[PDB]
Amino acid sequence: SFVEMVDNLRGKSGQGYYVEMTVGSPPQTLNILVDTGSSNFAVGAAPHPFLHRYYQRQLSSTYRDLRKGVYVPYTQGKWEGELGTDLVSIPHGPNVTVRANIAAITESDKFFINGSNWEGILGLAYAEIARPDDSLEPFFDSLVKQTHVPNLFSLQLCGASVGGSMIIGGIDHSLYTGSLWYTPIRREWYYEVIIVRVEINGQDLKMDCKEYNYDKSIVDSGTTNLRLPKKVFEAAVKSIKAASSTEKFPDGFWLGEQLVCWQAGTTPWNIFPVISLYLMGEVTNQSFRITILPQQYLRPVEDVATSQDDCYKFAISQSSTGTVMGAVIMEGFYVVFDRARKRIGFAVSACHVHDEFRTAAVEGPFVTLDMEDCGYN
Ligand SMILES: CC(C)c1cccc(CNC[C@@H](O)[C@@H]2C[C@H](C)CCOCCCCNc3cc(cc(Cl)n3)C(=O)N2)c1
Repeated sequence: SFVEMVDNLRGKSGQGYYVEMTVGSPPQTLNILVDTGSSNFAVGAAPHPFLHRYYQRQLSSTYRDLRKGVYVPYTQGKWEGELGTDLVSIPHGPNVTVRANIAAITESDKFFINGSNWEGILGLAYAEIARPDDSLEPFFDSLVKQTHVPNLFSLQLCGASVGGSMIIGGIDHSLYTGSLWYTPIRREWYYEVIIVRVEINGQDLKMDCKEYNYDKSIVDSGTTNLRLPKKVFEAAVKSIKAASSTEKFPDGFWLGEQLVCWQAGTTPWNIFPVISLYLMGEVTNQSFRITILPQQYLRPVEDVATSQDDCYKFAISQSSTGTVMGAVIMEGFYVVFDRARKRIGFAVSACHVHDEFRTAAVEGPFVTLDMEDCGYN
């Protein structure tokens, strides 16, 4: 019954992927951003200039007030609101209805996006990072507790407006090719993983692998960019600068601010390197790698001039809170969040990015000694 969920995601570039849901009785239809980087289910519940619609608790006969406030500060954006429960369904999802915790957003700051077409957020990570605390059961835990939906979901995020699939409860084999490669979920809070090696155009960055995971590495469909700890970001930009020194770019481009353009169809993809991230595998001393094309980390953006140029932003940026494998990394891969078996799977997506001479790949096995040393403590 998974075919009913294929292509159930839509989005705008840089603005998240959303799935259609209903809350309340009678059902109120809302678009909900799918966010593996957080754990609160929250919806616009009061007028906002960027909300086309919002949750009206007054109109739902199944709404229950929890008489408790809540606020969530993200890296970018925050909101506050009132906790409650209500019945929730996913029209292009499993055929079930769950009573779920819902944060009714009454105020927000740089959270909703002008013309994004989504009105709420589905935090898919674990209770340990839920606000106000881990006693607020996340939506997916409630779904698994109340239905027969198996305890896993998979995300196929497709590139450049954008679409994809969230397979709730399983793996749809028509969405990927090759083998799935699995990395352990290190700890059930974020979807935390361990990066054991980084190569750019086949050359090892040769850093202490702890640097790659300082102070954590997470898989986050709710963050656009690949975000790297300061030391790793600097090594990577230096290497990417050198590989592309044929041309020169404003250094504000390398900070993710200034866009760069080329005459339509003449983007010099060949001068940008591929990035390989090696992940801890399932067996002793075994890892695997995912390879990222420049078409993923050069995110296309609208032309700032009166031309029909191809314009892009550098979609790698610096982090102070660990590595973030964001949507730009996930695009072109089929990513299986196998919560039941505490692992995350990667495979080449059916909607993989296309270079002329190169290909995004998931490859293994590799031998990597001392992988446990790569985790930060
Ligand atoms: C709530 C707790 C657990 C917490 C605190 C800090 C970090 C995390 C890790 N996940 C962050 C993720 O949930 C959070 C969700 C957004 C607010 C969802 C709406 O935006 C989508 C369009 C912008 C995409 N681009 C983007 C997003 C974000 C940071 C950066 Cl630099 N770019 C970011 O902040 N996205 C989690």
